Amino acid sequence: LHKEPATLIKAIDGDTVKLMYKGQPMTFRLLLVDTPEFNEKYGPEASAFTKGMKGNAKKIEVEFDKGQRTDKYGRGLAYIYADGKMVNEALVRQGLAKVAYVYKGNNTHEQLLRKAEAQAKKEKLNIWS
Ligand SMILES: Cc1cn([C@H]2C[C@H](OP(=O)(O)O)[C@@H](COP(=O)(O)O)O2)c(=O)[nH]c1=O
Ligand SMILES: [Ca+2]
Repeated sequence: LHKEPATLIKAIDGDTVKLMYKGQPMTFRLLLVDTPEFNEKYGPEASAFTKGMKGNAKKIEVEFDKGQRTDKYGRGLAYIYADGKMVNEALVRQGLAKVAYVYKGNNTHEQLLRKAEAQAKKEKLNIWS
């Protein structure tokens, strides 16, 4: 896999971000993760965590996996990095998302994320509390 530049337009919630990608606006849904909806426990927390990338980071990059690049809603499907840190991984590590939506073909970072989830679970963090 390879990382490509993009520009943050708006972080929407915990696992959805709108980016300018090759000059066109696209809503990206983060691969392999599920944050609570905003109306559920830890939804607001995950939303603020991801939103914080606007203030807390400088360089945003997208990395597609080897399978489908768009979902049936027209959203991009990718791993998103902020100053080199994977947002997907960070959300799972903090117990703000669960590993989810795992499809063969788009699961390159599955084991990486499951490691993060196991730590967050052991610590009884947030979702796991
Ligand atoms: C992360 C991911 C989500 N999705 C789709 C399936 C879910 O739609 P359905 O329930 O209609 O199948 C939806 C979950 O998105 P949200 O978690 O953003 O609501 O996104 C994919 O199709 N592939 C993916 O890799
Ligand atoms: Ca969600």
